[PDB]
Amino acid sequence: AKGFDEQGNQIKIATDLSGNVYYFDASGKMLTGVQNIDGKKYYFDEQGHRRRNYAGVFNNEFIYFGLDGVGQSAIEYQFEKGLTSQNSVATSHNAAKSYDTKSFTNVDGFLTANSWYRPTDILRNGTKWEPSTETDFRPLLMTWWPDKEVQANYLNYMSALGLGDQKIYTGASSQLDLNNAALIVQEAIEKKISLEKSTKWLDDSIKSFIKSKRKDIQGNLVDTNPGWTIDSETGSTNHLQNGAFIFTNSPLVPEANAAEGNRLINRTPSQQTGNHISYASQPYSGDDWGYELLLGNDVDNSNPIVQAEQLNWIHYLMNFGTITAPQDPDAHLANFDSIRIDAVDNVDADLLQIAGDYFKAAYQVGENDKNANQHIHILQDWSPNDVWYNQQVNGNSQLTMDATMQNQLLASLTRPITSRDSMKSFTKDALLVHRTADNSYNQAVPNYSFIRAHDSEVQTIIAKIISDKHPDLYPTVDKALLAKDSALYDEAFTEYNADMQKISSQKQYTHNNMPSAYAILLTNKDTVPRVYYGDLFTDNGEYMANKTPYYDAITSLLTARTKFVSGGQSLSVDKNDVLTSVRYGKGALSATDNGSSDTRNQGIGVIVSNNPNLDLNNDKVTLSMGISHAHQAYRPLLLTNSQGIVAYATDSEVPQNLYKTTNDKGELTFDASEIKGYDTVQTSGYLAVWVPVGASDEQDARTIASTEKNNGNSVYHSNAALDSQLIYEGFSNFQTVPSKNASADEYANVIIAKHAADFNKWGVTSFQMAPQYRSSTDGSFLDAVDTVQNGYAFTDRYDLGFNAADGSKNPTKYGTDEDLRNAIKSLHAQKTYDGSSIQVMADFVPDQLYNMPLEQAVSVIRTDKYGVNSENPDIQNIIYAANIKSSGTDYQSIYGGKYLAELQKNPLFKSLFDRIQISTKKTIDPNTRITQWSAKYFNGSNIQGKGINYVLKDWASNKYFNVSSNDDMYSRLPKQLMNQESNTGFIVDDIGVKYYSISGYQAKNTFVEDGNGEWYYFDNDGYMVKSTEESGPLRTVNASSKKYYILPNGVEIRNSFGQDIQGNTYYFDARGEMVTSQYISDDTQNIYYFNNDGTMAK
Ligand SMILES: OC[C@H]1O[C@@](CO)(O[C@H]2O[C@H](CO)[C@@H](O)[C@H](O)[C@H]2O)[C@@H](O)[C@@H]1O
Ligand SMILES: [Ca+2]
Repeated sequence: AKGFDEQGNQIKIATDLSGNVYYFDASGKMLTGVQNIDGKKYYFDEQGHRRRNYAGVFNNEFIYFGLDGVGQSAIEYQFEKGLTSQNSVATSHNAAKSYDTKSFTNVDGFLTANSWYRPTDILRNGTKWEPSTETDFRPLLMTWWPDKEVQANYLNYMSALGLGDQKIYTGASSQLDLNNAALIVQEAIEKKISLEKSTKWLDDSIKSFIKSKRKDIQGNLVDTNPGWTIDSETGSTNHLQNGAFIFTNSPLVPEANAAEGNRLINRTPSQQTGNHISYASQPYSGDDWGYELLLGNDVDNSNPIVQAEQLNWIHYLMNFGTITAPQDPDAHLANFDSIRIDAVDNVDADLLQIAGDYFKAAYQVGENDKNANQHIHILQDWSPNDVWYNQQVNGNSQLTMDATMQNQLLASLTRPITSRDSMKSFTKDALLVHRTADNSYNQAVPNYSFIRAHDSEVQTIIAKIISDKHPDLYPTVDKALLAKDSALYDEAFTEYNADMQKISSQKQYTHNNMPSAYAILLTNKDTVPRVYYGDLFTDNGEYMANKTPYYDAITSLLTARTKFVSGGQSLSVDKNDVLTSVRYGKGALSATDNGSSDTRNQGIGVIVSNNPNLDLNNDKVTLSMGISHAHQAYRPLLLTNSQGIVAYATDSEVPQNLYKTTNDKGELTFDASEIKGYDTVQTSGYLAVWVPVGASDEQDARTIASTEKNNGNSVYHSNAALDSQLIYEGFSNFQTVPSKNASADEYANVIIAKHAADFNKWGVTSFQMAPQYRSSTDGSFLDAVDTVQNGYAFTDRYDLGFNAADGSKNPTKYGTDEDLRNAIKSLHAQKTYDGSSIQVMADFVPDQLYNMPLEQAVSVIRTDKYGVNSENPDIQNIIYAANIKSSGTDYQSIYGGKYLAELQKNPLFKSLFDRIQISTKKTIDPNTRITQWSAKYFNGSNIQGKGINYVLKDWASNKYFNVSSNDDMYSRLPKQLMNQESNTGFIVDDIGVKYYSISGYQAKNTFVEDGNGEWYYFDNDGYMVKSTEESGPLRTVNASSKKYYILPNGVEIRNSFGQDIQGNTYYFDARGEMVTSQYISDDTQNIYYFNNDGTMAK
């Protein structure tokens, strides 16, 4: 393949479309082998290509062709020969006062880049060496660095702050110059310190140096110290916070090691046993979407001491009043009643049983409906299989969510017209509870159903808006949940709120048909509905301060549910796709049922279409109420017209003409004159609700719980009593956060108390409050940004808003502990239809803790959210300074495990404590108290961006510095810092080459990278490994089965092809290791295959 130029076809510096560099001799023949061009040697393979990073003997010359494609003599040493002493006049002075904990700021003995130490003397005001006081600490990085590049970067950085030599240093620069320039930098530092009377400025500029960034040869900002930033913590992205560590044991860090057979990750309901078990049958799915590492620092709920602490916590919540306000004689009225188990799919399912046991023990919930229905818990179980795990395995100790209902309501009603399912879908088979002919009790699986929630169908709508406005910063919805700038939310919200006010056909972001959905939800049989604050009030702004467009319609339904909704049910959808849901009224379970005395004035009927151009065209819609409703007058509760939805609240508000009367089969019959298609803010399609005329004020459709003893597996039973319950989720993420000096009546828990009667009027029986735990403000996630401190991101699980130490009121987002106790008392003081108090639900959040105050050394592996090793070589059981230890002066320390001694002694709890837990196969363990959270109680954590090499360590010895131990497994301090002889560099010897780190220690059994960039290895004897003629270049070095290619000068080549003296070719990856049974892509798009042997294919 000759090479011709455009102007003329000459060959005598030729290129190719791939980049391959041919050079043809005079007259057009390509050359191969070793060639000399302009006094440089260049290697051309047998294909003709000029090649870079290629090593081999050619004509009895070992030549390494570098990135240039230019030969270097492998025999000649490529390192600087000579040592350099690290002892100077000042090292006697800068040496540590003492070589122990008292003179070094440290992490479990280990050191980090932000370690400060106490020298024996201070250069006071840069002019006189004085003995250092106790407080005369200086940053380690002022006098010591882990290698020359960091020292160099440090020198230039300090100089750029006016504290230095205005000239440029690099790892190329000499060891002795860097040391002398450091001293000049030290004078300037110390003069600044005398002037300011402070080192905060210095701490600030050392901290900011570490994370500093740099322009490079390419011209883009890199990290100046990659090993000390998140940049170095690379692995899988599949975790909400872009990475995750698993804590693992290691002899270097004895106190962070967990016991044997703890840290059982992924014990989700489906996989509690250790293996998936589909509990689901023919129509239903048995999938599990769970995973152990969700957010923040992951509590290990497979540890039995932790499990007991989870119990302890539930007891504390259920007795929060009596515990926190003993002097108060009404303390017993300020206790939580129920729990919401949170992130069920992200914790050991053993907790679901721990909790079920507790309520059987404390409140005897197992004996009947009356007791069971007095404490209604709910699971946050998203996975399809959990519904059936809950039933078969877990009794029904907590209520499962009906997600088939939620998704159907969303797909058939809320979507835009393009995306929307048919109303027929409501009669389908995959639905959890068949309602076409629901005519029994105690058959359905007990469940709560809802449409939206603080998280579900809210925070993701907001995040989509942020992402669509700033794709460059946040390109997905999951990544937008990490947005922290209050400006970004305000902006998104003015859009969100504006969209909600728009007609349905122009609703670009927010849900359609919300009242229509709520009409079906609130009139459905066999479920406990949950209402989201944000469907009555706006998701943002002040608590209960602004109504949505749906408030009238939804509140109308909510009160109407109280009066009319009872009895059997039937759903239909006529030829026109118009849904008709009917409740027959109490005492009547079918359309052919004559009923009781209660039936006549009860039993609602609902009409829903989802088609904005519904044109009946001589067809009729029919509401078959019962034969128990024949010849009966009916009147509307809700109706849609072009202005919106009308809500009639009494018989007398209805104009007489709108009344209409059933025929003899109890059928209502609607014309095209009545039902048509619409497009408003609140309805695309039609909506109507009809109630029977003549109901009384006394009338209440609900039913009292049975006292009869239940000998069943399930705690709850889907019947009339249970359908009489309703849950109201009483909060939003984006409620405005009462500012520091907010007046007392902004706080949501005060507002709650005021409006207590309103919730009772709506039929609320279980008030689901927000989590009450004081929030982090670190913005590591949505829940923890300061403009939404919702309480799912906390450090102290026992602190629900206590006053400060000085006795100043110091609230949470929602109010003080006082204000909470009162909120509970107000709700408790309200009494529902059966005379009993409105329940108050605690958010039980066992999964994680955010934002802990103290560091601890731990061993880590880089993984994804499921726990799967991301297989980063440099993050395999390494040591990390993790923020993972609680203060030990927090409320955890007071109340942690406090009641376990008390609870064991109780006879009623014997079952609970004696119970063998499924995943642990051991019982719960209440004999240890948890007053300080430590790393040993955590499965792992999200990546904290400290850096891999944040924990300091000597490259030559390859051990970690440790100031608290003298054990050999750690390196002792740098010889310079303890005023001993210390030299650094490569030193050639009659036997071979040794190397001493900047710390003064000998390289033994390690790889070492030169300042020039070449790697070298040092054997057990402390000598460089180097191939000889007797021993070829292809070599194992460390009993690892890993072959490297080491030239005669000791250079261990990387990202490079190497040769046998025989003629075979091998490729050595980024880590210098030989490649085997694989294809290699070249920069110029050439492909090479390497066999299992490691040889290149041909
Ligand atoms: O919020 C994101 C994600 O987490 C889930 C897990 O069930 O929500 C629960 O757990 C989170 C951390 O505790 C909280 O943000 C959230 O408020 C809580 O409901 C999912 O609902 C959600 O997809
Ligand atoms: Ca977990």
